[PDB]
Amino acid sequence: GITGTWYNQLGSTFIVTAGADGALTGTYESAVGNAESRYVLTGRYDSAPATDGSGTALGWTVAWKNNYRNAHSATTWSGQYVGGAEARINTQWLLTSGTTEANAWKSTLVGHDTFTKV
Amino acid sequence: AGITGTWYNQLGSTFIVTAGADGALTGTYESAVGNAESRYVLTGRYDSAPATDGSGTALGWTVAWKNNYRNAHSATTWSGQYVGGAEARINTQWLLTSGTTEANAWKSTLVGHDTFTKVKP
Amino acid sequence: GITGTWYNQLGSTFIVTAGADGALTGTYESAVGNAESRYVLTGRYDSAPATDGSGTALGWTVAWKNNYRNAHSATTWSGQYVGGAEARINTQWLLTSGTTEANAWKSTLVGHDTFTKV
Amino acid sequence: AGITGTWYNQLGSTFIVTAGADGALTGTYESAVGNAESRYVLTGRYDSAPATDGSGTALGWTVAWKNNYRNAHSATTWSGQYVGGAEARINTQWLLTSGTTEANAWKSTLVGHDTFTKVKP
Ligand SMILES: O=C(O)CCC[C@@H]1SC[C@@H]2NC(=O)N[C@@H]21
Ligand SMILES: O=C(O)CCC[C@@H]1SC[C@@H]2NC(=O)N[C@@H]21
Ligand SMILES: O=C(O)CCC[C@@H]1SC[C@@H]2NC(=O)N[C@@H]21
Ligand SMILES: O=C(O)CCC[C@@H]1SC[C@@H]2NC(=O)N[C@@H]21
Repeated sequence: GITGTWYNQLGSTFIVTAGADGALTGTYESAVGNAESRYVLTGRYDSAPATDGSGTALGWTVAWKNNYRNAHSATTWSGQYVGGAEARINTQWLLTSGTTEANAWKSTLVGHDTFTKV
Repeated sequence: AGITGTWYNQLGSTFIVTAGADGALTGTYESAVGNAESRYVLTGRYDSAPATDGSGTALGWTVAWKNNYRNAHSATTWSGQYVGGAEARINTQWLLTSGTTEANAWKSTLVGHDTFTKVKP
Repeated sequence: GITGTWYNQLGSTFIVTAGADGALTGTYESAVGNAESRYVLTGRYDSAPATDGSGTALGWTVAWKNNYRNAHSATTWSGQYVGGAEARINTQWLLTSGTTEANAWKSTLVGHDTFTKV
Repeated sequence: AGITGTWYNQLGSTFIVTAGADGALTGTYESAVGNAESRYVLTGRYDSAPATDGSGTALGWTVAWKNNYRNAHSATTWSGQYVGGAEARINTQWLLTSGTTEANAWKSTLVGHDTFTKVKP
């Protein structure tokens, strides 16, 4: 279910492969920010979720550096997968930028992305 | 190189990591607190080409709390930066999400911050 | 514009009064959690926003204690007001619970609420 | 009572506050960093009836960065707890939102954490 191509409210493209062992692998393409084309991503997820109606926790990282640019920063998405007729992945993220110790106080942005397969 | 090694945070948790030349991070994490025991696999990414100034190196990693002994049905992601030198440090802020029913979703995510100190290998 | 009765995706009721000086005052009633009836709230907002198309930053707090219960915790909402045909207040919150120093690591929840007048 | 007084965080910022018996917090804040100068009004709320155990006192306050000298078109909210005793502390986590256009909304909110130390009044 998790495996596939997903899109968030901003129009970004998330392409993941979920291994049976609990690994997440794929590429991420952002529709906004100091970025172009695809970026490697790696993460983990609960490969044995609860039997009740709970979602399956997951999380991945993306360092914003590839062959075209280096924004000198990383983003981590933490959230949960909810299956069904209209599957979705609701997350919250932390975008940290490399900074001098003097600007460390304003180095981390926080947001929330919702991904669907549409 | 700098990032690679054994680190510990203020909680007494252990962070063993290796930085690949492609910007990949792999290793194991051991939490001193929470519903967890033994080692859990971790995977992340970092800026393999930081600015040559006094800036830190942005990085991040995830850890799904499930191994061959326990499953907490949750995942934590650490987002922060590495700061080298004599006293190398990794200052991070994290998000720990628990799997929940639709009704309890609003209280599924905890937020915190850990500071890691590296041990002379 | 900010003044009025708002509702979030959870069904909670937010009733605010925005003073000309930049003060926020009102009551908050949550549809979920260890809470019942109304709770006092106080906050601040930019009473002189930018002339471009920017939203107006705002933020308020609610200690979860009233005549009926005391959940021993506080919530702060930080976000921005966007006027127009369909006004809304998009926010992100931090819910801190009073805890022993040993549980301090898991004392703060983080989320995001969207309020509309519907 | 405990909370009331002058406090400072690791950045060198000043936090003057008074705790009302109704659970209200009022005072002024002075930031050591950012687009700010002089004092800004603050308002918050706290648990005026904490648990008699070793628990902390939950509290929170907002500060819109606008006074008679500057307007940064932003607001910060601090959420945390007070911990009394010999060395009283206020450990918090904050959210600073900037007013932005619809297009830049995604990068409107910064997240951090401040620790406040009280000064013997
Ligand atoms: O400036 C950069 O480094 C690019 C930031 C991209 C960010 S990550 C969180 C948000 N979600 C998304 O799909 N794109 C933006
Ligand atoms: O899932 C659980 O119950 C274990 C949570 C462990 C958490 S992750 C953030 C925090 N840092 C750490 O070293 N340990 C705790
Ligand atoms: O258990 C409690 O203290 C009540 C928590 C209520 C929380 S505040 C963030 C979320 N938004 C809302 O409208 N209700 C919930
Ligand atoms: O709006 C601005 O540019 C000023 C931001 C000041 C921020 S609020 C969180 C942080 N703590 C503090 O004492 N100062 C900074």
